[PDB]
Amino acid sequence: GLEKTVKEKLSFEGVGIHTGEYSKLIIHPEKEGTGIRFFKNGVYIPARHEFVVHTNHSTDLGFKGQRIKTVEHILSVLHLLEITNVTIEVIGNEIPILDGSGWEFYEAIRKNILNQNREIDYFVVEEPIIVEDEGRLIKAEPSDTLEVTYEGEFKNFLGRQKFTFVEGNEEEIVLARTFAFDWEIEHIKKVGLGKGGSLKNTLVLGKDKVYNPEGLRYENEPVRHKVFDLIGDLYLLGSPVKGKFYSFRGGHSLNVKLVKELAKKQK
Amino acid sequence: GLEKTVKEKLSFEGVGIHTGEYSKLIIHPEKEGTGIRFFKNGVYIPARHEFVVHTNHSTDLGFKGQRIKTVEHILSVLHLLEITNVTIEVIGNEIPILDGSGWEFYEAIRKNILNQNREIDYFVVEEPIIVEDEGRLIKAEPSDTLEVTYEGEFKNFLGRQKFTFVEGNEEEIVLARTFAFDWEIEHIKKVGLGKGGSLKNTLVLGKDKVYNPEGLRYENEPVRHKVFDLIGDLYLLGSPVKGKFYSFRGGHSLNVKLVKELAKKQK
Ligand SMILES: O=c1ccn([C@@H]2O[C@H](COP(=O)(O)OP(=O)(O)O)[C@@H](O)[C@H]2O)c(=O)[nH]1
Ligand SMILES: O=c1ccn([C@@H]2O[C@H](COP(=O)(O)OP(=O)(O)O)[C@@H](O)[C@H]2O)c(=O)[nH]1
Ligand SMILES: CCCCCCCCCCCCCCCC(=O)O
Ligand SMILES: CCCCCCCCCCCCCCCC(=O)O
Ligand SMILES: [Zn+2]
Ligand SMILES: [Zn+2]
Ligand SMILES: [Zn+2]
Ligand SMILES: [Zn+2]
Ligand SMILES: [Zn+2]
Ligand SMILES: [Zn+2]
Ligand SMILES: [Zn+2]
Ligand SMILES: [Zn+2]
Ligand SMILES: [Zn+2]
Repeated sequence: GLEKTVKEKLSFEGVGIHTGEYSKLIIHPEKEGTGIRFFKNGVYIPARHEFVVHTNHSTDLGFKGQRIKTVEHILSVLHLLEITNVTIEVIGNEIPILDGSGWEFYEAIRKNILNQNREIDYFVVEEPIIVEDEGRLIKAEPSDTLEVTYEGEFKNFLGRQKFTFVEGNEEEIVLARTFAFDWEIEHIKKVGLGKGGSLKNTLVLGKDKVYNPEGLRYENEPVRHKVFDLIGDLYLLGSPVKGKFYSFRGGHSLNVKLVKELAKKQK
Repeated sequence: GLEKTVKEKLSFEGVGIHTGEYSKLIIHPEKEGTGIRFFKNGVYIPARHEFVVHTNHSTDLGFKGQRIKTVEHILSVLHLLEITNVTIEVIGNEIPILDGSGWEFYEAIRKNILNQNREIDYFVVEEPIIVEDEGRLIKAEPSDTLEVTYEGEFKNFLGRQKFTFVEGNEEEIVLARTFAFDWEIEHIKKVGLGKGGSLKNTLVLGKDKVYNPEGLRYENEPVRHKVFDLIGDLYLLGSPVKGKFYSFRGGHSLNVKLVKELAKKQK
């Protein structure tokens, strides 16, 4: 595919799920070879793994004293639409969470794609690889297309579910929202996070209940979201990815570990 | 024969003979039933006659405001190798002319053919047909194989030459370059074309001289090229062709006229 950027500036604003603070984004067009990067207080933070600074409950990037929290959803949408050249100006310390999914980003960006004059230089998984961490495990192997499968094992009604994304099924994961269990809310809050969470941007699940009045968008909405999160984390490789991934109970922390592993293998 | 596509992306770049502009192609694999089509600025332009928009000095395709010039050489090579399913991404407004023949295309694609699971549904000439135009004439009649004969009558040393291609002799026409007579250079340039022509991609012939220091690749290189051009134009029928063709002084304009004639006869 050809490198892409946006036709014109696109902006989004709202509260950040973790900081509880208001913030805004302005996605700026860029020319071939630029890549995806953020801009905050006069500092450019490339959307690459070398700049990750936190992976608990979100993926945060930082550089020269400037940090930006929760870049996973905007990067996932960008990865899925294959937007390769843009500068994401950030007014705040975190990306707006919006409704908790990538729907708003997806719809806006989708109808503003501008093809450019350069073939995408995809990051291609050359050989099989596995990363583990106390039960959690992610596996990557060669593939002509981006295929991501996530298998979750929850200690609640969700039980054991798995979902597979394949190129062309973008619309099946871009509406899946971020979720949290009532029993982990005190922790998240205690550790300085989740200050902006609500039933309006987060799916709260109990041992056998769903607090959101609207319920689940899909019976397996949670693993679809995990797939969504992983697509965004994979974009930290620097360019659109081509490979087959299988994540069992993975999180941002393991996703990033896998990313640095693939990167290390100068792939 | 079975439908074919390429094993992996193949790319070519260089100047376009007419625009003088730089451009690049990326031939992408496609699955059974796809067909041959171009991709430019988010628009798919099928390699079919309905999309022809210009036939003077090259065959150009267009759709939804997106145009691509000089598709004859890449389509001819594709037709000859029987590549039936690919998307030709185009970065520019014209296919790179390269050395003026189909050699580079032929060599690369040839060693990257991927047979697929479907029998080719060839376009078969069912009944005799003739198209004329002030001296020029093309005749088509049934045949189990693709046989193309071109007879040229030049007002220079070339005189009257004819060449016949038959399945299996692909390598005899894929090196024949595009040619031009010095007395027509001012015209071509005057009408906005030929901006990228040079002795490096075009064979320039005089009333009795050959400007290229390397000379002709064959004493009848020009009619071999015409045969080459006609093979490419015939592919605009939508699928590999089976028929016996005889062209006397034909050009892209008449080739296309014949194509639309055969197509009209819902053949
Ligand atoms: O197979 C799985 C995958 C995730 N989770 C839970 O999903 C919630 C989300 O947090 P996680 O540890 O996955 O980190 P994140 O993706 O937010 O970085 C946590 O409470 C996990 O224990 C689970 O129970 N089973
Ligand atoms: O039997 C022939 C066939 C072609 N030509 C010349 O070949 C050159 C190529 O131009 P053409 O009209 O064939 O255009 P094209 O095939 O590029 O559409 C022109 O100068 C023609 O007059 C010729 O002299 N005798
Ligand atoms: C489980 C993984 C992570 C992402 C963090 C989700 C945000 C946690 C915030 C808890 C939301 C609680 C909903 C009620 C808030 C309110 O009524 O103000
Ligand atoms: C008839 C169809 C074709 C288009 C061919 C492109 C024309 C450009 C030719 C190259 C120009 C070379 C200039 C030098 C002239 C000379 O040495 O006589
Ligand atoms: Zn491409
Ligand atoms: Zn924590
Ligand atoms: Zn979490
Ligand atoms: Zn997250
Ligand atoms: Zn998320
Ligand atoms: Zn003309
Ligand atoms: Zn011509
Ligand atoms: Zn031509
Ligand atoms: Zn030609």
